[PDB]
Amino acid sequence: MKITSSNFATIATSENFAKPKNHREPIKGLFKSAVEQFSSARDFFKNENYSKELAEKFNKEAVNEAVEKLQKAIDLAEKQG
Amino acid sequence: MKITSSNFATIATSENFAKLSVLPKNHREPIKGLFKSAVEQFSSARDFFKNENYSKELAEKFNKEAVNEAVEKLQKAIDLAEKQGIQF
Amino acid sequence: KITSSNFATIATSENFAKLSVLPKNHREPIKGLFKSAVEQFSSARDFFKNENYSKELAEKFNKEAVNEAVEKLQKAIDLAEKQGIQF
Amino acid sequence: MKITSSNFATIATSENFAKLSVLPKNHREPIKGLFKSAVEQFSSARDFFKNENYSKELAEKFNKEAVNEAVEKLQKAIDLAEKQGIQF
Repeated sequence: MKITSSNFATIATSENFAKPKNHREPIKGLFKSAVEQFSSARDFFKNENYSKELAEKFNKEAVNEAVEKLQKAIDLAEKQG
Repeated sequence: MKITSSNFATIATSENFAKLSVLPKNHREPIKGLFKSAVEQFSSARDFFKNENYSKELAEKFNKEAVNEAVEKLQKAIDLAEKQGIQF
Repeated sequence: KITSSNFATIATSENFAKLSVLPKNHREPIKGLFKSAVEQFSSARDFFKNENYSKELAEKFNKEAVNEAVEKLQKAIDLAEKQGIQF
Repeated sequence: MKITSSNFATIATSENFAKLSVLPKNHREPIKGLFKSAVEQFSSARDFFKNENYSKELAEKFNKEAVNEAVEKLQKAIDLAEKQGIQF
């Protein structure tokens, strides 16, 4: 399953999150950390100390990190089923 | 509304969390913190039944006490958001 | 023998704490009576500070609430002593 | 004045409760009532330890949580009295 900024909110779901410890706990933390970073990225547009250009640049770059993380977490869960 | 263990999960959803994002800062941030803390405490409480170092009675006791605390926090989050006009 | 003069000497936190060793059927009733007597005594003079009560009525209420609190404390102490509490 | 569990018994005194009598009428009994309620809640907070029907662990949790609430009550009472000019 590919992961983009646009499908992130429909793959990084509560249903998918609930779906072995040495794979459980890292992948969980990864999935979650992607959730917290994605949400803080969206809040850059609320920061009135950021220019429009800086907030867009930071948003895209942080969102990518949460996307690449979720891509990695899904890929690892899929190698383990 | 009255939060209970039975209706917690129908209310502590990602979509109702996102409803919070329209609020101002001194409201949005504490309400979101309480909401998120409740959700995460409720979820760790589910994990107790998978802890094989817990007896059946200790896991059930722990799960009830943690869910009760999580329910408290969600009730406060909902009450504070509704005072600000949020409709869940 | 409880009187209005010795009430404050006897109705102490220390004496109230002794009641915690009472068995349950006696404990909450005697604790409740002791505490109620203390609240009633302590608040007896409050009508003096209420501008809507004459001072003469305030003094009457003071003495009558005090008298009732003294009887209440006497009952609580007597019942506790019957269960072996030493004051 | 900042109330804590460690200084509660030092501030919640009969001499400080006595200062409340010079309070104006609409503030006096409300603030005295909060003050007395805090003192009662603090003072009885350890009652569950003497109660054979409560686990010692539950009694300790109830002790701390009753104390924390009593501290907040007293703090409110002191703050409201100070706003009316009471010097403790």
